[PDB]
Amino acid sequence: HMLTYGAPFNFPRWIDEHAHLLKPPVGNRQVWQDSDFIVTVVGGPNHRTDYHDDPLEEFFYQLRGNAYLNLWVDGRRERADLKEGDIFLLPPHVRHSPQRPEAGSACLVIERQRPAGMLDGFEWYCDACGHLVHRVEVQLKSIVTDLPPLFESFYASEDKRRCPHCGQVHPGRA
Amino acid sequence: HMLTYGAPFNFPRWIDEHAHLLKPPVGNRQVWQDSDFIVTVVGGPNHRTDYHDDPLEEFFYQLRGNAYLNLWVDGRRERADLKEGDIFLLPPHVRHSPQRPEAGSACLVIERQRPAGMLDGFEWYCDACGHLVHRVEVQLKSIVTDLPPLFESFYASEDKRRCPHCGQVHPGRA
Ligand SMILES: N=C(C(=O)O)/C(=C\C=C/O)C(=O)O
Ligand SMILES: N=C(C(=O)O)/C(=C\C=C/O)C(=O)O
Ligand SMILES: [Fe+2]
Ligand SMILES: [Fe+2]
Ligand SMILES: [Fe+2]
Ligand SMILES: [Fe+2]
Repeated sequence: HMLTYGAPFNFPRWIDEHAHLLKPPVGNRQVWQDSDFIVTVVGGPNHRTDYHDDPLEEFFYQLRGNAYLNLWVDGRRERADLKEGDIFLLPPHVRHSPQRPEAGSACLVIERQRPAGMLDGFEWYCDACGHLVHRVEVQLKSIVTDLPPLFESFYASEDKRRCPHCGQVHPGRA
Repeated sequence: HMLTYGAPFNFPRWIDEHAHLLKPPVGNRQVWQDSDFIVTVVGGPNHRTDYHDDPLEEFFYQLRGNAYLNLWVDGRRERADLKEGDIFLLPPHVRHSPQRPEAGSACLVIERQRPAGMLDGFEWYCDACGHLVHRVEVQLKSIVTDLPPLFESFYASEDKRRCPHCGQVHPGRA
């Protein structure tokens, strides 16, 4: 019986201290390692084109600045704003694409470790017809070791970007 | 695919609005119902004598005011302060007794639904010899429907309060 994750510590100060990691190139920072609760602060600017299909819930608390989530709810493209001060609970499998335009912003995001055999999805959809263009499923163990080469190989492949329904080649990075 | 838990909403304002529930007699308020993430704000004043043995992690973010956790770490009685602004990740099964002396305080506490057969513990220890006095295990489904009658029946029973090791009868409520 030990405090495997250390003592309590001041959160605004920790965010301040890691501001240089809460901006490009990265923009993520996991707070504690090897815990069941995956607790992360997400900065900005970042925009992305992928949608996440998380088989478990995600919790958001927009501490500083504003962000928004592009979503598919009920087959329609829908946007949930994370204004500063907002909290939000995302149910499993709602496809979501976080957009974080502001520098200096910071969002508490809490998730759980996925059990073996429970897989995450990353999807791109066609700007033109809305059809699914590409999905990869991954056994997520480390958000920053598993995810870059996924996105990267979608961007690298016109065939992965080619819409099966209208032939439009998804743009890729932006 | 729907936002089963609604849209994002301003958290400081929600805390303000429910301040009358974040004070005795209760002092708890779960944010969303029937979710895997059990997300709750805990107010004050509250003191309590029981220790919780949670088979899963708990996450704390002391948003307003100050609190502390009485703990058993490594067999010794240890205190972790939750100063305002502190966050903290508690590993499974560390016994903890939250003390919340300040009125107006507010602590984000996040836990997961326990699977069937994974049981919570509530323990009292002897002021005089430190030995365990009483433990109840419960299949926790609702923090406010399962817990009061537990504590209440410990307070009601001198035999449950009687230390098996030194005979001292635990004081009960305070
Ligand atoms: N919602 C997520 C996620 O990846 O699951 C996130 C980015 C990474 C860290 O949580 C974000 O930008 O909000
Ligand atoms: N740590 C808990 C818990 O019961 O598990 C809590 C009280 C109730 C709601 O979380 C608290 O006062 O901090
Ligand atoms: Fe996600
Ligand atoms: Fe298309
Ligand atoms: Fe607890
Ligand atoms: Fe005793």
